[PDB]
Amino acid sequence: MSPSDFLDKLMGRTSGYDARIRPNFKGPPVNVTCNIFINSFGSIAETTMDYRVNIFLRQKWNDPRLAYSEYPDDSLDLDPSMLDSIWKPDLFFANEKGANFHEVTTDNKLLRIFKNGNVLYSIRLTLTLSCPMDLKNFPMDVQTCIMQLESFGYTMNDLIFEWQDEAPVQVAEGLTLPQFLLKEEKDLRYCTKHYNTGKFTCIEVRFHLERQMGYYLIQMYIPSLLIVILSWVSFWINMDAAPARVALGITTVLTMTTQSSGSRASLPKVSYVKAIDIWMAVCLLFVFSALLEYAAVNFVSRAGTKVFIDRAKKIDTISRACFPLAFLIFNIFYWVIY
Amino acid sequence: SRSAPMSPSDFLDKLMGRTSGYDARIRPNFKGPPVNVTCNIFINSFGSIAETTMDYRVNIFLRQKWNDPRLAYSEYPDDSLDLDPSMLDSIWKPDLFFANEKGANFHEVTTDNKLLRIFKNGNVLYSIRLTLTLSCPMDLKNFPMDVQTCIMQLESFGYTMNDLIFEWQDEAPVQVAEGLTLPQFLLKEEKDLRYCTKHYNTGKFTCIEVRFHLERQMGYYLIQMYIPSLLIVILSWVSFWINMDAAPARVALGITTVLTMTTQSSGSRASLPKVSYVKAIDIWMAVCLLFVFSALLEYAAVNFVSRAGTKVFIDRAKKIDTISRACFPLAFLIFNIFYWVIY
Amino acid sequence: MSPSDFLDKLMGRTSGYDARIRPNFKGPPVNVTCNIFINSFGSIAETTMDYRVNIFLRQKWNDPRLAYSEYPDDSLDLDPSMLDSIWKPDLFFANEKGANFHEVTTDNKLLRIFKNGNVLYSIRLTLTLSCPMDLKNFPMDVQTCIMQLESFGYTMNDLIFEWQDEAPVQVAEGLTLPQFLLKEEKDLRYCTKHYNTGKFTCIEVRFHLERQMGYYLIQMYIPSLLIVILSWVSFWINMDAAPARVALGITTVLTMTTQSSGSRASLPKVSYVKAIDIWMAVCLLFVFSALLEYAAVNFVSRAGTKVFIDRAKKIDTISRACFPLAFLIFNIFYWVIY
Amino acid sequence: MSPSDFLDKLMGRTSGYDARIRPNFKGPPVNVTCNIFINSFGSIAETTMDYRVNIFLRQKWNDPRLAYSEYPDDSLDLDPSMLDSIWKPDLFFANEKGANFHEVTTDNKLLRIFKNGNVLYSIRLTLTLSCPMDLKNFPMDVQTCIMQLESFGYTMNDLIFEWQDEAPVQVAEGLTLPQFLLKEEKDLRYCTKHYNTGKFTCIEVRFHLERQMGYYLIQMYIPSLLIVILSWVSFWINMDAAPARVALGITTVLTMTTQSSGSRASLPKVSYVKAIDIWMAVCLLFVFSALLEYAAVNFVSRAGTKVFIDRAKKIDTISRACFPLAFLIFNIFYWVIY
Amino acid sequence: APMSPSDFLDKLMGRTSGYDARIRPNFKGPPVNVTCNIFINSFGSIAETTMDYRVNIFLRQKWNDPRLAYSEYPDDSLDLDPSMLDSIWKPDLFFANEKGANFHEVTTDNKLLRIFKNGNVLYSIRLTLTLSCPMDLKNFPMDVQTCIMQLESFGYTMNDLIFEWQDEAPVQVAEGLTLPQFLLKEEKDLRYCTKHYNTGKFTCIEVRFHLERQMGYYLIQMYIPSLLIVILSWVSFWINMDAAPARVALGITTVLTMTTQSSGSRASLPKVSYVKAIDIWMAVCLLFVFSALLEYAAVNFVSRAGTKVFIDRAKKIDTISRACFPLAFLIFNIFYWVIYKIL
Ligand SMILES: C[C@H]1[C@H]2C(=O)N(C)c3ccncc3[C@H]2CN1S(=O)(=O)c1ccc2c(c1)OCO2
Ligand SMILES: C[C@H]1[C@H]2C(=O)N(C)c3ccncc3[C@H]2CN1S(=O)(=O)c1ccc2c(c1)OCO2
Ligand SMILES: C[C@H]1[C@H]2C(=O)N(C)c3ccncc3[C@H]2CN1S(=O)(=O)c1ccc2c(c1)OCO2
Ligand SMILES: C[C@H]1[C@H]2C(=O)N(C)c3ccncc3[C@H]2CN1S(=O)(=O)c1ccc2c(c1)OCO2
Ligand SMILES: C[C@H]1[C@H]2C(=O)N(C)c3ccncc3[C@H]2CN1S(=O)(=O)c1ccc2c(c1)OCO2
Ligand SMILES: *[C@@H]1O[C@H](CO)[C@@H](O)[C@H](O)[C@H]1NC(C)=O
Ligand SMILES: [Zn+2]
Ligand SMILES: [Zn+2]
Ligand SMILES: [Zn+2]
Ligand SMILES: [Zn+2]
Ligand SMILES: [Zn+2]
Repeated sequence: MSPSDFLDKLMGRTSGYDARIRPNFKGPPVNVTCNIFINSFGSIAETTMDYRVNIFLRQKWNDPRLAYSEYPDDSLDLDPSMLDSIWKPDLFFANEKGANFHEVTTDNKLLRIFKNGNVLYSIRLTLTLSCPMDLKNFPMDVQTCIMQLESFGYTMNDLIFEWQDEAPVQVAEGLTLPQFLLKEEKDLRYCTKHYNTGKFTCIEVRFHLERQMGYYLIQMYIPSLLIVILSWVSFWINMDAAPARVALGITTVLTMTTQSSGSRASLPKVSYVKAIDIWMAVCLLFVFSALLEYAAVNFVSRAGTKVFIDRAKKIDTISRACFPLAFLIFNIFYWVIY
Repeated sequence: SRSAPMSPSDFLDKLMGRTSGYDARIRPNFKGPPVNVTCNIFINSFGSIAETTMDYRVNIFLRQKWNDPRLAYSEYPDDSLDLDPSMLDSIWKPDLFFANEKGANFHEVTTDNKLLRIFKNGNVLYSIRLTLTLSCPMDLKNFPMDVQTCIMQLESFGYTMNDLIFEWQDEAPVQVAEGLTLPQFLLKEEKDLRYCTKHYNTGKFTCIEVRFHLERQMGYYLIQMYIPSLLIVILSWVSFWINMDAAPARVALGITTVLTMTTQSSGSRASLPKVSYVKAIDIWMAVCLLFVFSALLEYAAVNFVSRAGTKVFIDRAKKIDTISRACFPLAFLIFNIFYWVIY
Repeated sequence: MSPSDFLDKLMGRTSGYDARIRPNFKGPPVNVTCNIFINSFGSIAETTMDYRVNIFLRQKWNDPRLAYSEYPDDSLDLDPSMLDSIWKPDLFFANEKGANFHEVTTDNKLLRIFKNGNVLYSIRLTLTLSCPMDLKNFPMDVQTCIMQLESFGYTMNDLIFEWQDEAPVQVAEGLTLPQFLLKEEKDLRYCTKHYNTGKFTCIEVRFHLERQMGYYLIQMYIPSLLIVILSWVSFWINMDAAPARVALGITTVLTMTTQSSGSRASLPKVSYVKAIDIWMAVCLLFVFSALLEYAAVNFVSRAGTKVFIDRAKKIDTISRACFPLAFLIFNIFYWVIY
Repeated sequence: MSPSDFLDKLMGRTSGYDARIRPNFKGPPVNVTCNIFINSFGSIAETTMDYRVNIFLRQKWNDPRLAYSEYPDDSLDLDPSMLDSIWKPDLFFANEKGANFHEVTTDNKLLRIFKNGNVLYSIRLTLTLSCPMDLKNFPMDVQTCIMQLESFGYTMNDLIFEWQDEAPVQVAEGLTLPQFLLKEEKDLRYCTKHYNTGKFTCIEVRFHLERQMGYYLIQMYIPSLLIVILSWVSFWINMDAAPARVALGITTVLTMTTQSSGSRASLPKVSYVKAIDIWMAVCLLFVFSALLEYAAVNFVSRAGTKVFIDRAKKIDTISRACFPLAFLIFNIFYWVIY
Repeated sequence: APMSPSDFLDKLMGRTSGYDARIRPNFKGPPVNVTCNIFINSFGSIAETTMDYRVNIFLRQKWNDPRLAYSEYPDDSLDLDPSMLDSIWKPDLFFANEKGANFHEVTTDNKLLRIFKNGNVLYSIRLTLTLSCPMDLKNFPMDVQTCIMQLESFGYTMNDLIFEWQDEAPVQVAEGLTLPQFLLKEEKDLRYCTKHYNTGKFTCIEVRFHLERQMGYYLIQMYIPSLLIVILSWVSFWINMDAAPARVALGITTVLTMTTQSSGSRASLPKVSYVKAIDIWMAVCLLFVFSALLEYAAVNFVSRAGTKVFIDRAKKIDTISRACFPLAFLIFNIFYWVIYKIL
């Protein structure tokens, strides 16, 4: 039988096929088995609280109307134009903020039918998905970004989604993220929705994204240690040199306030304390105390008498050992906690 | 003799297709009273609240319900039928648009995110997923302790009040997805519903409205704005414990604190529209500018009265600092009592 | 007569209507009467020199072919799908940089026909329109933004536009702009174009936008007075304290240069002097002179002799009264001029 | 003859017209005569190295099939819907980075046919065109931005483009650019392309854009003179005041480094020396030398002896006349060169 | 007389032709061999942050369709109107690493269709593609990147459809095409990327461009203005030791400038969590400036008492540091530049 004629009798003019009617229409729900191949994964944005992904979305279901016997082939690879002629699930991504198909140089779609009327339908999609983030432990945080596959119009009695048993979520080889590590384990679960319009099938995959620490040492943690260590050189400087010790005390405090506000500059304006906020606040005290240390040294040494110049002397020889020690004690706590 | 039921293909053809004689260019009860459309929205997502562009984004399911006697059926016992959304093009449906929408789009991946359900008696349920960007004019007088009312107007474009009328559902008109959070605001449980009925030179058009109340969260602004400003004001005070002879130290300390406080002040408006009125944060930064600027003028006085090295004036200058060490922290504490209690 | 049949005889299959032919085709030009309702007005950008608007564009003309007698109704509200079946003007916005229709949840269009064949056609549009700006007096400037309604293909002998006599441009109640005031008076005029392709109808509406001064006091003028007043505290400071007076003189000059460049930072790079440039330049002199004042005080007082220390003393006691006075004299001039 | 019937017989059902076949199909190439009206000209971006333009693109050619005798009119203004029914050139802009048609409120298109079968076809387009820039002399530079009109599918034997003899490129009256001057002279030339697919017609127009100098005096050149003049006030300051002269020397150098990096901040990261880079580098030396001048004054005056204090004195009295003179000598050279 | 074009197209691929574009050439036979070549019209928007790059190309595909062979004209080939492309079968080539792509439709579809006597097809289409290009920034800004471009079939397995590059001149680049940040190396690697998914084995061919980053900007913007801050730190040693505020201020300002200089060098880059060549330089430049201040901490501390022995002991340090630091920094640059230019 010619392909042209075969398609016409299976789903075309002479077929009597109606794509407005689901498989097993009077019967039980259609079982759609999903699996995704992740071609690309990125644009993870804390500010807009979302992430971008390029996938092949594979759907599999049975349509008895599409079973065939005219060829011995186990399956037939059909031109995707025929996808408009057949029924197919109305899968949408519940947490999608934006999405598009791919049409260059032709519709990036795949349609394969099997002797027994099983269908394989792969489509390439780019999705931007919302990923609400808890930044409590930033930048030693770990985020769980999700992806929900849902039916828009079919209730649970007509259409049901399910993940493949074997290898539901595959990721392209050598796929890397510059800020995060994509953990091998993906959680799969049901998100089944109940609205006033009914109960709708929904299945979910959770990606775990562990943020890489390295950049923040280079950009945030090391250049702050360097400002705290700079505040300590004041104690080896002569007490008579007020402008020098004060200027050194001021500059370190103002650098540490811009350093502090600059650490939140690529983040959403969440109204809770983050792990980086703690560090910058504690680093603000250790620098701000260094100036108050000189306020004390300058004030007790007002009169030039030997008793007070040596009393003021005592403070610096203690502070030279106390602050580096106290800061070392703080880092022991801080890093071990996180 | 219980014969087989009518095929769906044939049934759709007789109800709204070729053989039906249905005309979607004609409303239900066309010569009669207006069509009553009952609306309800499910808020899937709520965000991108922008002070600068004075708007906000939302992803919703917009449910519309009305009666079309033409679509009543008796061929199946089912209370309702879930139809393929392709059939939405074949039937009449309201021309609802969002009056305050700055941008809007449908969702087509992986298919049109639409729902069509018809009932025995010809009632229709029509749900469509939409992303809308809606204008929300903001009063920033009390920023950042402000509370905004963002609205959403559902309106007919072509049907006057005698042909088409909108109305909110009595039970649960506006539902919000579970665990939906906004990082900057709290979305208040109470939503006001009201009529926005428009009169233009083209006629009187139905319009119904929902008002969301968004209370801004204070926390970030303590961390970013209020605490780092207290810290600059407290820094200005360490000048008074410093020896009066050290002019460059006290002056530098006085200058640096004033310039930090001007960049601090301009940086607080940097993510806001250029409104031409005084905000609550402008007050705080202006008062914080005085308490730091006065600290330098305090030393101008100490340096000036102590010109000659005589005991009488060095002690006179001494008097000022021992007063200022207690006065400014006290005066600033008195200001915060007022400021915070007012807002 | 049934509506279905009536539409079919007026503009459909059996009608013989041809939308490729204008009304009164062999006769005089079609008179299109325009009016706009401004739903929204904003995104006024100095940098890109344009502004955004959301309008209902109402067009009215007569089509004798669409006259009817089958119903007593003065007019009929038709489904907008019928707009494709009828002729209608080819109005475009000559100064539009971008524009779009509105399709959610259906085409935001209105079609109303009258017994005598008059048509009312309202369409919702979002337009971004170019508005060239003169920034000479910024930020005490006032801009005139325009909007040109023009025919693309019809010459003046076939199609003519005209504003409504009564209430051509309506604005939504309580519509506010945060940076400007939209003046009640709108100028209407003809922009009739002559190209090598012919003479084409064009009508224009000019909006007057007066910029609100308030922000610029808060952000620009007050924080500059504050830097000029800071430069003056140098004169009450002891002349022996060189580092203090110099540092105070320097910091005020550098703050005043960043203050000056920061005032143009949200503007296009026009190559002419603006009113804010004058103020920042004069404010730069009054601060820069304060440092040159100390250069003089430090230089004439080189030797510690009584004659020169008192000579240097003379300068500051003059400068303490002269600069505040001279600056007050400048503001009298400056503000009264603008 | 009725218009409806006339269009049917000329290009419609009964016409036998086939728009897949060019005019004079077995004969010589079709001569398309182009001319553009520039409605708008802007968004000239150094960073992305391109510019935006809104034009009416007029094309003229002869189609013997479209000649008519049924009306006395020299030409007929047809509804643009008829453009789909007729053959027309496949002109594209070879250097277009993005482009769009205009559809509000209808397709901004014009179709006019003449007795002898000549066609006039005007279409409104917005084009973003690439304009590679030489920034050697920035900001006293002059750029040549081009626009190439090319056929995509027709080789030179089937289709040839050519500019109008009279007035090929017209510009709207009072069209201004805030950063540049658009020079009256436009060069026209042939860009005829040879690819492995064949030899394709291409014609070009070159615009000359001379950058306006004014902004850069206000923003860049004057505020740098002001920092260089500030460095010179150090020489009138007492040599004993080390912190004052040093602070004044430092602040001027750091301001001059941010001033230098801030001058390239709106430019692409080209790897060659620009005219503004020279000026900022020379301005960096004259300020940096002023501090090295004090290093010398402070170092030779170590011991308080009269011989060295006067030796150090000598340097400043020379530097007070030398640097302003040397800088004046530099500007003579610099400005006269450019 | 010859056959009319209208009739000829109708018999070859139109109504009367019986052609079915849903069936590939040699459908029951071996795979279709598609020979690709690209002309690069433009190459740019290379972004480190988003880790991708833009390109405008003519994508030429060549294959044989026996159904399209003709004898009615002597012409070796026929240039057909691209509307006829919808009437014929053609490969489903897509760019595997494309992040975004579009066709060009102004003023008409930028497409080319040419058929030959023997049924060979030439099909050129203009495309703009944004392609992902993962970058290794270890040696930035003396780095060299390899950006790729993968041509792949979406639906045809290797037994039905195979891609292959042209032997002669597969990738042509427009004359005088320049990139402002990089040099595009003449040598392009071609290779096979043949993919195996759970849906099957799909043809894929690849071209690798080599982009060498130009050094010049970074001298002007990054390396020279940092040498200038390190040289500024050295003028402290020629300054009198008694002038504490001057030497300290000079020591501080240089350190803070060098921290903003350091953070500003990463400001146009993605937040990679590894050490780059510019990070090394800024860190070493931070030490040479930070040591200069610690040098004065030592000079100020050993000279506490005004005695001749210690003032001369402190004196010794500066006369060593005046020769040591410029020497030590020169020794560092010898190492640094030779490492990143002798490798
Ligand atoms: C056959 C369809 C649908 C329909 O159009 N009709 C006329 C009937 C008739 C009798 N009983 C049920 C129906 C519905 C349900 N079936 S369906 O299960 O194939 C179907 C088809 C399309 C759907 C849908 C359900 O929900 C979302 O869109
Ligand atoms: C039946 C329609 C509309 C129409 O087309 N015709 C021919 C008539 C005839 C007689 N009387 C009224 C009409 C109008 C009104 N009706 S309608 O109520 O169904 C209708 C239909 C569509 C509409 C509309 C009103 O306003 C918005 O767009
Ligand atoms: C009847 C139309 C137009 C046309 O298409 N034809 C065939 C003829 C035939 C005879 N005489 C004139 C015409 C022209 C002019 N008229 S029209 O005035 O209705 C018209 C119709 C469409 C137009 C237009 C003018 O300007 C551009 O778009
Ligand atoms: C007549 C067309 C084109 C064609 O379709 N056929 C069938 C033939 C037949 C015989 N000889 C030549 C052709 C070609 C050439 N002509 S054409 O010159 O009008 C033409 C038409 C369209 C074209 C084109 C050339 O190149 C670009 O796209
Ligand atoms: C002829 C097509 C396709 C088809 O539609 N039918 C009906 C049959 C019948 C018998 N054997 C195979 C087929 C398949 C395969 N062939 S095809 O090689 O021309 C083809 C055509 C289109 C394709 C495709 C393969 O891969 C996906 O897109
Ligand atoms: C769907 O199919 C899987 C096997 O493919 C089966 O295990 C599962 O139970 C099915 N679910 C339903 C509701 O039929
Ligand atoms: Zn897990
Ligand atoms: Zn309320
Ligand atoms: Zn006026
Ligand atoms: Zn020239
Ligand atoms: Zn190679």
